[PDB]
Amino acid sequence: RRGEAEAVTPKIPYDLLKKYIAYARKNVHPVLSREAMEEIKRYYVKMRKGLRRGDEDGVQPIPITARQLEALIRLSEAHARMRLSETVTREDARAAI
Amino acid sequence: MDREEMIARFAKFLYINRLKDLLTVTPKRSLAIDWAHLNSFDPELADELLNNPEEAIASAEDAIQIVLREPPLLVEREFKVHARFYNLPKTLLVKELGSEHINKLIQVEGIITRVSEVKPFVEKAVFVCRDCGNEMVRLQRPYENLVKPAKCDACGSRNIELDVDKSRFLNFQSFRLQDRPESLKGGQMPRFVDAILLDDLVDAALPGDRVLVTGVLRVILEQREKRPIFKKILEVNHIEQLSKEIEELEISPEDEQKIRELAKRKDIVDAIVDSIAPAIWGHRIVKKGIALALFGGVQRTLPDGTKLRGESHVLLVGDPGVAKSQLLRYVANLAPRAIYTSGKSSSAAGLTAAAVRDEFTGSWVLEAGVLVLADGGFALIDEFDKMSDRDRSAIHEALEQQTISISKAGITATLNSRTTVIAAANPKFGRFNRHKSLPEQLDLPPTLLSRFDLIFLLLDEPDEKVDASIAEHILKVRRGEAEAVTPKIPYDLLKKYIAYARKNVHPVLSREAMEEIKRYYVKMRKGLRRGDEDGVQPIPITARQLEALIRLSEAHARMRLSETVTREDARAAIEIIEAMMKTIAVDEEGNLDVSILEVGKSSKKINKIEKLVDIIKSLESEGEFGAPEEKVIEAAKQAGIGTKADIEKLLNELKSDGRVYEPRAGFYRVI
Repeated sequence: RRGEAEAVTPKIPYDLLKKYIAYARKNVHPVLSREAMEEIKRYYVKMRKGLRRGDEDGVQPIPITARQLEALIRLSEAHARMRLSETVTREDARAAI
Repeated sequence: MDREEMIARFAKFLYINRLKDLLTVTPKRSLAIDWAHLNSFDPELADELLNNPEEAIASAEDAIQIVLREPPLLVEREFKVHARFYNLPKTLLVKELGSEHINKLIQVEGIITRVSEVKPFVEKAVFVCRDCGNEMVRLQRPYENLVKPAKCDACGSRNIELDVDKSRFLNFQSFRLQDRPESLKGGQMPRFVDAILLDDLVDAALPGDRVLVTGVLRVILEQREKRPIFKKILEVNHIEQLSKEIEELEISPEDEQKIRELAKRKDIVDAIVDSIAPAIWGHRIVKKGIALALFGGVQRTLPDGTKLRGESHVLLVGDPGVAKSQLLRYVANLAPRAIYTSGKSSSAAGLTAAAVRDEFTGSWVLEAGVLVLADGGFALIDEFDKMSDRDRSAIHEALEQQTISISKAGITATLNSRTTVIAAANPKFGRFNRHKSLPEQLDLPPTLLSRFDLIFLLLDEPDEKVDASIAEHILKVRRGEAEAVTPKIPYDLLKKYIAYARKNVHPVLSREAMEEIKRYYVKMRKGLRRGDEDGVQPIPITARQLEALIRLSEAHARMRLSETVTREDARAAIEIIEAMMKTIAVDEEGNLDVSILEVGKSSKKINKIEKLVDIIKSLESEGEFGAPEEKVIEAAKQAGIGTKADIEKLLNELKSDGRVYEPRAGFYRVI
């Protein structure tokens, strides 16, 4: 309310980030790598070894399913789109975990 | 224009033996003039017939009457014979039909969905009046309304009435033509055109039958603002059936050598299973049964009065939350004449046929459902448990007798339902339970479940085992790489492969395959152990399942383009049946056909003697309301029926059907 620049002015301008969104979706596209898919294998099997049977009661829904995996690899390419590095990595997929 | 010139050109054109054979028969009142003979005589006469269709048809009306009164050919009784055009140069479709073809002669292919009954109709309506001898002539259309003079033309006596003596009366029948499902790609909706049938065109075909019509696209109700010419009318001139090869697929002789090359190719059975839906990983037993349902067996005909079916209906029960429809969507892209619908098909007829009310005419109109339009093909239905009450009654006749018999006021039909049904029904609960039977977790009736040949339990992985680990690696390749989602046989080539086998290949069982099926049947029937007395006895295998084993054996020989069924096709069909009979239709260790009655035989032996000890305590009357519920459960635990749980769960299904009701808390009596 008082108008300090440290609490109001961001790091990059709003017009620069608005051009950063439309430009990143056109040219660069994240593709899957070998080291990034291995990190998703350790997270998926850990969430449903016994925690699958513990969560459901026979008719209760599963915490993580094949449709839930589509929500993870979409966020894996989402974290790499902010970097625009065109490849996903193990630390990039870990940010999606 | 040139209406008088078209009379002299049609008189010179009027082939002669067809007109000479027309006068010998009395009910036939129409000559079928081909368009190729019209183009050879005068192409400008055929060009004028298209732009002005009404005056050129009427020019064909009177010119055939001069030929009927010719000095070579003279008949004293000269009835107005209609002219019929056989094959127009352009064959239109319903989806490509537009407003340019109004008042234009067109040839539209399609399939009948709606039908109406025979009803009279006045063509030339003359009107007489009382207290005056004046008359007036008025012509009317079946789509147009009956016109009425408000007053008389002579004096205006306000006594205008229709006289039926001098009026010309014709027959009327309105049907609806929709797009064919084999010519409609997925993602498109079929359009509808409401047509009419006049005096000779009445009762030309049935609903669910594909016809090729040639007619003048008339129009009606051109209100200025009240209504924007919403109604269109195809005044059908000549009708025929387009099932003449045109309906068949476009199988090329270059591709026919590629089809026979797949038969010589090793592991073609393994190649077809991998080609059918390679995007979804796993379910190879389900993929084999779907491939065995995509092909069929030979429909053998018996002189006793029935016909052996060759359709292998497969219902995919599965689980809610697993894919369950990508197998339905890829097969509907692959199977010929496939109509991918849901359980709620958003129609008044549904999956079966029904008689509905028409908005164009107040008469009753019979609508053909999904199981009628897909005749000779496939009807892939999703959410099969949520199905209508009228559809639940006619689903038994449509899957055994392949007919849908619906009776209405003046409407009676026996429309054929020879459709291989690949259905999918979600369970009513949250997930499938292995400790309960299959029809106890399904909304379908028990008699409907026995109609299907193969049932597959598409259950997810119960733990994070090695099956779930390699299911992850294929999905990363599918989404991120898209390199192992291509099939060994492409979709257009495999679609030509299935239709070539179902049309040409008709295998026959051999003596080695007959010995393998007979040995497996007597081995399973001898496996029953007589462990129960004074009750209903379990049966290991029903002879209805023996007919399903023959249909799966002939589909395996049709899968690799073989004209004979060896014992390898028999042993493959037994292993699919034995894998099917172990997941579903299984009492505790006895593989019992529980599908025929929705309950086990041990469950019937439990429930019958539970009501028996409920009856003998009701006459003894230990409680005030006969037999107490507390007294009947401790004697059941004494007799060995079970604990306090399973008898309590046995009595709620007793009052739901009316076997053993409960008067109050702690009391239970039988009816």
